[PDB]
Amino acid sequence: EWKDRAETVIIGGGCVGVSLAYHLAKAGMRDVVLLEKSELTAGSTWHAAGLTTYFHPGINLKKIHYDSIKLYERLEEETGQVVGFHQPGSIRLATTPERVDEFKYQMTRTNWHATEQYIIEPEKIHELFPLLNMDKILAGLYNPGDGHIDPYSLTMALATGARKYGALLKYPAPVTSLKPRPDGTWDVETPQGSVRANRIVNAAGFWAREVGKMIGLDHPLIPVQHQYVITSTIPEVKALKRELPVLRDLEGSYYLRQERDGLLFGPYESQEKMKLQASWVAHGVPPGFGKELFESDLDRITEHVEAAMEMVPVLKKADIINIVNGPITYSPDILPMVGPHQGVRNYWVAIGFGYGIIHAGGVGTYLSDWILHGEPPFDLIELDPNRYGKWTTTQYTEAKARESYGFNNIVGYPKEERFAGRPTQRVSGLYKILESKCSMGFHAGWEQPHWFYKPGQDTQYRPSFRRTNWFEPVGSEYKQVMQRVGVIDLSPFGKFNIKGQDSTQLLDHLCANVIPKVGFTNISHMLTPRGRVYAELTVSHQSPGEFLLITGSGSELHDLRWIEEAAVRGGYDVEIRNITDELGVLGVAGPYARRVLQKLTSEDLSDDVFKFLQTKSLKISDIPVTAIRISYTGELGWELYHRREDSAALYERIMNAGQEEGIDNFGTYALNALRLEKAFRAWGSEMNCDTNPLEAGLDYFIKLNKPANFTGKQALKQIKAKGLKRRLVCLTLATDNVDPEGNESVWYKGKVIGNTTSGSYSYSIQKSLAFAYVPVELSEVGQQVEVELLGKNYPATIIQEPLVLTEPTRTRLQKD
Ligand SMILES: *Cc1cc2c(cc1C)nc1c(=O)[nH]c(=O)nc-1n2C[C@H](O)[C@H](O)[C@H](O)COP(=O)(O)OP(=O)(O)OC[C@H]1O[C@@H](n2cnc3c(N)ncnc32)[C@H](O)[C@@H]1O
Ligand SMILES: Nc1nc2c(c(=O)[nH]1)N[C@@H](CNc1ccc(C(=O)N[C@@H](CCC(=O)O)C(=O)O)cc1)CN2
Repeated sequence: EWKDRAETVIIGGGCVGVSLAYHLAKAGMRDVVLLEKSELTAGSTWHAAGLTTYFHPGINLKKIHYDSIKLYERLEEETGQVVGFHQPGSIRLATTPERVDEFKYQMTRTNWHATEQYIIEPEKIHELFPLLNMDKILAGLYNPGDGHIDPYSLTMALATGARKYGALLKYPAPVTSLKPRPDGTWDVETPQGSVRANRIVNAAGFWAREVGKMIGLDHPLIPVQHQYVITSTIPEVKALKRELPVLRDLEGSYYLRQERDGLLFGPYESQEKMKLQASWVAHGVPPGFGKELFESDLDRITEHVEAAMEMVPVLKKADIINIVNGPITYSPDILPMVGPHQGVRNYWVAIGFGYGIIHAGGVGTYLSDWILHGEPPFDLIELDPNRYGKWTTTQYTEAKARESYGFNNIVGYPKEERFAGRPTQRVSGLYKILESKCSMGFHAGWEQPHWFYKPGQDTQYRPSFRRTNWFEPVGSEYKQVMQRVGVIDLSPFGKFNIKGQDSTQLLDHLCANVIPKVGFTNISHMLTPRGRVYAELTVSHQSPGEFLLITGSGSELHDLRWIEEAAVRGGYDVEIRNITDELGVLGVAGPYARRVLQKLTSEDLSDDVFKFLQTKSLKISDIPVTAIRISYTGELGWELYHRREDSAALYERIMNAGQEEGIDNFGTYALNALRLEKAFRAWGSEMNCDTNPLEAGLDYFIKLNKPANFTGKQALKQIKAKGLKRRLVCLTLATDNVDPEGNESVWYKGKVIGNTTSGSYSYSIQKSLAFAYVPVELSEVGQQVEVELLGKNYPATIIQEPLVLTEPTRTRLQKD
């Protein structure tokens, strides 16, 4: 049994590779072929503790956990094969009041999902885990119906399923080489023979980086070491009739579960103490590594062993049977890379799983859907393989992975900041100047100003679930923009140059707005065939046939990949250049923006010559610039596109020329306060692959009646005719000392009916603003709802948008 032709080749037979093979086969894909080096489970999969919880600290990753567990419950019936899925429930423990607040944070984030999750009192915790030291226990975060599974049995069951639905699993059959073909397909080489695949999928665990390099890519992955300790039989544990639920001791930084009639616990030790396989990056994985472990090192986890011994006293007397030290393939931010890869044809990845056992199931069905449908079934850009780039070096990867390990169980605050591996090489000379004058935020390698320091006010990273040290400074920056004139570093924007004969036709088919006339810029959306908002851009028509597309920092390669695929798919004759790192951008915005800038250029910046949304090349003080009259602040302003090496000089000259006007800096936190007042939607919060543009309120940018048949046009017609079920609305609410940031539950009459997507304090009205999705019948202006913030429901009112009109809209009523 050998197939030389395959629809999809999956490289790697860990839980992830097998799960995917199963889903694709079951979903009806013919000639699915999986190639495994040695045997199924030979990588990290066989050694794992097998914890599978409904809990995730994120958002749509809850779906992945949800689908995994639901699958795992049904595999034994479906395949006729046991999986040893224990489901006593999981409890994360709170021993400080700040950790109780974290649970409240996580509850409002979880109440608008199907995932079942509660905060429980000590009494209840003690009932479920009677061997727990209750001295310090304040609360538990409890997910009933989950637990842990046997990684081997799971993978074996998934393999029988895959085989039952038509998949072919070959091993030993290592992939030794990979050659792309001009038609976009692949020749795959193994010792057993050649497969010509329409697409290939990397699922090769801690060999994923090596497989990537067969096709000239560098996957930012480093294998880390992780240990758990298995205890001998304990009388008090054997005596119990029901299994103990899975714990996490957050302050002690270890997970703990029942294993037979003993216990099993695995620490996440300090980032200073953890160990990883730097040698395996430099030299690759030792060949003949497989089905094997590293030497135990109890000494480096002692601090956490002791915290466990005191928290579960019974450990004190138990003996240790075994210690499992093995490798996990980490990416820098601890999350995997799951999706199709930019800059090559028909290569997909499902790699770098810190938590592969829990993610395998959901990721299989997710990737299957994306592969079969040409768009993801829900948004998981947080796992986009191309959120990383050239900046994500081996040195950055190593240091960030180390930090992500040691940070496994720290308190997760909103607006969290991490400093390992920073700054990357992805900076301009402007970084040296402004680093001491603000809190720099991390954005795909860039250092971007969040908020600026004020004399006689605390500057330090001071994270909180409530308002903190940046609150008043952000208010001043807000004033700065409304009253005077602010300067902001917008350099992180993804920037693409499109030209060639079919430039216009390509864009007209990609985007749902009309293509602007030369000299003009407009806001435009790339929709998926289902009519989901894959991206929000601005399109500048700079010279005939030649365009500049701008998108958010987090959307750079994500968007480029989509655009490049449409170009190749439709045989479009174009040249596409990623110029993200060649150019810097400065936003100058506020009433005195024209005044200040005019001083520095012979170009006429009067409202007469330079209309809103025009784009023009000029010089700002002998520095060449492409200036667009636009601002996501909604106030009068320009964005100044220039060479990266000119950012420092340009900035200097602008701040100098704005002396009179009391020019100053502003950052992204303030920007968010401004755009929200103007009712501007942000991609990733108000819309993404989970939303169509009509429910999100982007009607103004969607031209259904333009001749060209743009992607998603028909789905939109059909959606509109059917009538909307929900609508994005803008909410106001008085709060004590906490602002919505998005992802919070919206309640009405004792039931959750929707969620906030983003938020901010509005300094103009002295109330919190938020965007939220609610059912159409409750989307009327004036409607009262409640927003759940940090354990309290605050009443909220839907308001007429926008709260504040944009400067161009204000200027237009002056005449009228
Ligand atoms: C070490 C560890 C990991 C772990 C854990 C406890 C320990 C001590 N506890 C976990 C837990 O409680 N919950 C959880 O979700 N995960 C846990 N882990 C991590 C888990 O083991 C990994 O995340 C997961 O196993 C990764 O699975 P994946 O399918 O992504 O990768 P793999 O199992 O390593 O499989 C890779 C396979 O690919 C084959 N391979 C390699 N190169 C090739 C080529 N060239 N051609 C074909 N096949 C190839 C390997 O042989 C391997 O089988
Ligand atoms: N370059 C540029 N491109 C961008 C952003 C930017 O920050 N600047 N930011 C991202 C966010 N999206 C928008 C959305 C709307 C506007 C905007 O300005 N809206 C005006 C004008 C719309 C119109 O009438 O054409 C309004 O009043 O609604 C700006 C960026 C995407 N690309």
